[PDB]
Amino acid sequence: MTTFKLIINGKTLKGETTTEAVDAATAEKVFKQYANDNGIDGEWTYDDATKTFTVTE
Repeated sequence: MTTFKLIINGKTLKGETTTEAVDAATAEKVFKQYANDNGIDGEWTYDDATKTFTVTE
């Protein structure tokens, strides 16, 4: 599977998290539910250099 990583540049949390998704098509569905729950609706960006969803709120 593709291990994606979501950064936490939000005003409620901070650090890093990982998961197990076949590709960004499923990684965002899991990372989005995580950020959407806490409240990280910053500006999402997917860095292809190392596959890592980067939001910032």
